[PDB]
Amino acid sequence: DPVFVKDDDGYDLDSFMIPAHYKKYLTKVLVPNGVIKNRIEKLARDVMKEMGGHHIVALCVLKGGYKFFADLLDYIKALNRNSDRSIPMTVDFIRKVIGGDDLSTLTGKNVLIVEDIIDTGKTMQTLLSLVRQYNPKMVKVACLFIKRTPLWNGFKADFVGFSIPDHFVVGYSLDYNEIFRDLDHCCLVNDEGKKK
Amino acid sequence: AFDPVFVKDDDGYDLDSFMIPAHYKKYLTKVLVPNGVIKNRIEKLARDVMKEMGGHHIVALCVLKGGYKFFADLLDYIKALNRNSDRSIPMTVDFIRLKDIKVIGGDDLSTLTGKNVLIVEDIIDTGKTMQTLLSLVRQYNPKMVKVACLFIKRTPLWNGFKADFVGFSIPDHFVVGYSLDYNEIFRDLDHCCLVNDEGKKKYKA
Repeated sequence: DPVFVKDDDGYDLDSFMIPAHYKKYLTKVLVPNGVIKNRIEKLARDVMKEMGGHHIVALCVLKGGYKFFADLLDYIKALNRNSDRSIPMTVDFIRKVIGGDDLSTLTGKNVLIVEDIIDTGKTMQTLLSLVRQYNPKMVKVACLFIKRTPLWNGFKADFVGFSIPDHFVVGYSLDYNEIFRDLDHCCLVNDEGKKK
Repeated sequence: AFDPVFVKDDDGYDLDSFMIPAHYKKYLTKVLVPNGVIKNRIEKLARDVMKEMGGHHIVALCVLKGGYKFFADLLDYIKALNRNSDRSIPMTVDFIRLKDIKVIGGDDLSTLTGKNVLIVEDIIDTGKTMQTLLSLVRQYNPKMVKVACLFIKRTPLWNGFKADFVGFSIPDHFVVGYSLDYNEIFRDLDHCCLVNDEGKKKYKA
């Protein structure tokens, strides 16, 4: 079960380390880097408890969100090397696979579809359908954030970090732009910053 | 800017949200503040400290109440900033115990004159200790006296003392984890948590 970030839940800009020039473009901090890190650690723990019995192949959906992947994989790897028996762990990236083809390599394996933010479910549901055609041992979906969109027209994921309100978020590496490249915390944007 | 992060009475996280050793969960109800938020805040407090006192010799007076995790962390962040600045300043560490009152280290209250002294404590509840120390340090005319603290509890027993650099404002519930002493029973606990009636029963004596 995800961490529930309430609508008006959040933090002041001066509460944590944020570079001075970004402050002009931000409303508040939703989730600090440290909470993200801590939650990703548990997600990784949850993944290994459920999938760690067999070869895991992580499929990262490239949306311009490298930071979550890096941290998630790191904790997965750390748990893999700290467990008594080591397990094969393959990581591929989807745009079509960058690795990658054929997807026949997915058969008999434990597949983890990794997305950093789920908005509608569309992108995920397509891959869920796609990978199931290749008969994997199991399919699970990992995600840092799910936006509580009223228009949530999809599924509930297996491993989810935070449940957040349907606002535009930047920081960490969530924003596809490289304009908040130095912002480590998940922050929602004001009117001046949403330009863009 | 210096205002502490407010942790509302009903704020917190489920015990399954983060990584907690399985045996501890019996004695806990909720996570109040996760290790990562604590660290993030401490980092800001260090910047704050340095913004105000980084101009001259800092003596950090650490008040002996159980562990020293907070002191060590705060100072490590401060030390990092002191290396990466144009003019590095001297820094001294001293431990202090209330009774009354004697300084453990190279300094004495009397040798604090002309220095930026930072009084560091884990948690302020009543505010009595800090006020006493503030008055003790001020007698020896230091360049400045500032008070840094990780937590402040909201209690009607609070004396009105306002510390300079406080991390979190927390409810009047007894908390364990991170640096908070529980007679070292929650020594492998990284997150600040609330103890249940069963856990409080396990503390005695």
